[PDB]
Amino acid sequence: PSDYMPEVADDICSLLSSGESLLKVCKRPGMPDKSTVFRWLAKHEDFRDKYAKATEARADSIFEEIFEIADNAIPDAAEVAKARLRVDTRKWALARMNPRKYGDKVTNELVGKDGGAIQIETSPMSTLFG
Amino acid sequence: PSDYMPEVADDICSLLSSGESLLKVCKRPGMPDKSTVFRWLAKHEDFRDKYAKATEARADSIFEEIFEIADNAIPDAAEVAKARLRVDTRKWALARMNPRKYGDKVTNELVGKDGGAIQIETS
Amino acid sequence: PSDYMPEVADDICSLLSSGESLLKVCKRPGMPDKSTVFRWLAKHEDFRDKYAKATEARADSIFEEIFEIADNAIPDAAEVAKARLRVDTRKWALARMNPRKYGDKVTNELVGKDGGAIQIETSPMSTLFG
Amino acid sequence: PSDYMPEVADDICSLLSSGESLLKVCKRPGMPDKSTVFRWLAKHEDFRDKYAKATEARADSIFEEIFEIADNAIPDAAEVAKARLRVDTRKWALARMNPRKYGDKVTNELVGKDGGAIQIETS
Amino acid sequence: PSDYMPEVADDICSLLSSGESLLKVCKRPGMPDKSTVFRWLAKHEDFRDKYAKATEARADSIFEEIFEIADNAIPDAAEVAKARLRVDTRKWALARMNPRKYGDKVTNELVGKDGGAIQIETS
Amino acid sequence: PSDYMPEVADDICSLLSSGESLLKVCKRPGMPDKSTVFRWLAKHEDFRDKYAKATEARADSIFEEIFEIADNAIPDAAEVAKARLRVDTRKWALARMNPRKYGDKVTNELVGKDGGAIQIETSPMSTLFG
Amino acid sequence: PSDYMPEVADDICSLLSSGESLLKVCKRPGMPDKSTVFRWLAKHEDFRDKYAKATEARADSIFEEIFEIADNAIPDAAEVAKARLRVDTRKWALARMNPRKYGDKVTNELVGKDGGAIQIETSPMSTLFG
Amino acid sequence: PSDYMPEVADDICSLLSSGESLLKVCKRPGMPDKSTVFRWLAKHEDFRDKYAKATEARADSIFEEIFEIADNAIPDAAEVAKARLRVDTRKWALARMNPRKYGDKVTNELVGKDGGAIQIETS
Repeated sequence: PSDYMPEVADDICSLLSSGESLLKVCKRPGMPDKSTVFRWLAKHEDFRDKYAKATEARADSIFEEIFEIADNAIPDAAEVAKARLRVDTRKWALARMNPRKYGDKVTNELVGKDGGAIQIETSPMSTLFG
Repeated sequence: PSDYMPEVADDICSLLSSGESLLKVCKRPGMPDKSTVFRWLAKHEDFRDKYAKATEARADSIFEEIFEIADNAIPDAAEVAKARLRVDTRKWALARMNPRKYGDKVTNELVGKDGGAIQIETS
Repeated sequence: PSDYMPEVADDICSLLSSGESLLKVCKRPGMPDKSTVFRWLAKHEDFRDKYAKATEARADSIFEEIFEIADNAIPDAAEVAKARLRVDTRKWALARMNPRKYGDKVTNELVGKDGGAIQIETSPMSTLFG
Repeated sequence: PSDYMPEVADDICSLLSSGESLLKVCKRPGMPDKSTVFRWLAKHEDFRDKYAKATEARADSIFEEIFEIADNAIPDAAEVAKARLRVDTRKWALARMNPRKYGDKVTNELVGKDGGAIQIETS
Repeated sequence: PSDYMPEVADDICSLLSSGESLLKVCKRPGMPDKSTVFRWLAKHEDFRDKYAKATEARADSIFEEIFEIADNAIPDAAEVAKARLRVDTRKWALARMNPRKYGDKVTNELVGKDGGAIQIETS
Repeated sequence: PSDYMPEVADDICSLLSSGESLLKVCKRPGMPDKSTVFRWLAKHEDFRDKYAKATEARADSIFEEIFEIADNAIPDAAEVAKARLRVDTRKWALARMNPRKYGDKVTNELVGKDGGAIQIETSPMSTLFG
Repeated sequence: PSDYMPEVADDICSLLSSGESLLKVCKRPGMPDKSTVFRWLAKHEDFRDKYAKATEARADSIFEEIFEIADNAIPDAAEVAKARLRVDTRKWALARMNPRKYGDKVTNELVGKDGGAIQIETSPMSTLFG
Repeated sequence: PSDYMPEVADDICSLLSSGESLLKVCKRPGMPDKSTVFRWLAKHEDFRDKYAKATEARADSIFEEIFEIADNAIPDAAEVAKARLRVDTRKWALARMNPRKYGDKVTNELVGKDGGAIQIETS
């Protein structure tokens, strides 16, 4: 399939929403190849918007998936290393798929010199940086 | 079972709050599947909330679980590596389940050049 | 035990204070299971407050414990890896139990361009971000 | 082929936007070599642009590729290490190809001493 | 021995200030156990202080200890891994025992877009 | 060659631009040694300026090179470790060669206490830090 | 030796200045033990001041030492791991000995939303945080 | 040779600027030892300067050296580990020899809650 086909695009969105990766989806019977999918995305805002929703759902599905990949790893050196790579890749991807939900979380307690107030001295510009 | 139904959603929340994973909960007869639970959440704001609170409850259980996974790890190379992966995955997840509680904690002492005041020039 | 029992809750607080993990405590003769303990916490502020104090004490006990886990590790590859995992888990947990005491500590010396003053240029909003 | 030529540059961009690496593109008959493509970019601002957009398109393809590299890794120690290197190199590159999209994501809750207000003294 | 007693607390502090760990100190006859020492600290502010200063003193001893652990490590794989764990645990602990002295040290050169001034818009 | 030779310097710039490292370039027939090259750089602004342009081009060439080093690694423990070291060294170097393009990229969502506004309390100086 | 002995303290400062660790110094013929040295430091400002200068010199000596430890490592798995531990320990220590010189160095290019200006909205306090 | 002497100090600087390490320089006949060179630096501000510039020059040589250490590493496990240590030690050192040039480089896009403006309340 090369021409944009909304029915097919909708199926792609459903499968992605469940956590399946695009390349895996594109290997299913009668699916377009990845390049085609990206071309459809480029030219059809309806698909782009639905794909965005699917990406968010995909992230939530994968968030559950990572526990399973770790917990069920075969206790063999190489298989555990592979499970780790699969989990690490998903962790990294999740933060990009939904930064607000899955990005890193830090609380910074900001203090100044010797645990007192933060000391700031303001001065006139001393060079032309404007 | 795909039609949104309170009570069932109230049941899921209770199951989660008691430490049970969403995966396992949805494997129970009569339970909506994973994708259905999400769809619900998305189209229902009252569920999004009650589920978020169960999520924090669940995180409190997982926090205690990591101690057990580490301490009871089988002292064989691959099993220790697996235990480490299980713990690392949980640590990462906890921060996302309750960021205020389980996020990273840093105290930054902010000083200026040579330990003097922070020097700022403004235009 | 399912109904809230203050005597039992007090014992839990004492054991936790000494550094024992909740799951370990809950395996002792006649203790409630972890789920039960969390339910008690949810519904009884007296217990929640005492549990909070115990958590702080638990953290101080574990802070001493980590040196022992490292120092006494059996010099065998897998046992050292296990000791490391046990220590790493405690280090991570301690920062969450008492962030002010056990969180990371950084001193940031803040300087500007070429080691001079920090250069700031303020402008009127150029878009509606209010 | 060293003289700057649009259309050819438009072709390169299309090839990139479809997932193909610059290396491979330049290995095609009639294609300028790597160094020539750059020289072009430098001395032509309209090309710098159209190529940057193809670069973002390419990054979107690579993003999906990392899932496959990880999931289909051969379960042998060296092959898993190689897969990890291929994935790590792509993750690092993606952040540079489209920083807004693939850069690191952090939420910093900024508080002051003991969780109170941030205390500042100014001269 | 559970009742708070100065002099004994003054003794503990001295023992700590000389490099001895709290664990070892409490293993001495007549010494309160670990939990008792804490309880004291909590309900006595004058002890919390004198103990904090001994803690900084102890950290200064541990700082020198890490050099020895590393340099004298037995050149066998597991023993080196153990030495590394002992050193890493001490490095982490030192930062918490005296944050001003043993915390991480970073100098951040703060600049704006393209190395120009930091651009701020305010409402 | 010890005396500054613009023809030779130009060749150095071309080779570097293509991604070759300076030490490798300096091992080619009739090239100056690295020390000589650095001396030329110190004393000739024409060369320094051209070398700066070459460094930027060198970085773009290496950015393509790293995929190849990873993808073509021999699946043998030591060779993969070597490929990793070669890639890691290039990644680190690229950020120094062109910081704006190849430095780390982070988006920081800045919030305050409990996810509300960032709370700032300003006070008069309480010590002489001016 | 238990009583403070300036001659001995001066020697300690010289040896430390050259890069030797305190515990190693204290194992030399006729040197005080580490505990004694720390007690002397606590009670004698003259020694404390000279020790501070020695610490700075010690750091500069170690900074040269780390290249040698790495470069001369025996190419055996365990010996290389030991060399790494020795170097890593020194790197960490150097930043504490002289934070200004040996601390981490970062240049942060600060930009705002979409690479434009940093957008700040100021509001009246909405809670009593003063 | 312990008495401060210009010309000799000018020679050291030249030796350093040409890539030679201080260790090696001081191993040359007639050269002051390591400790003497420092003492000089401390009690002479004009030397501190000329030496700092040689240090930056030296760093530029080491920068190129890391490429060679990595690329020419012997493909045996321990030798690759050693090469990695040699490279890592140099990377760390470079940042301290010339922080402006070889320090870490980060671009931080600073935004507020939900990607809106950064919200600040002041007292």
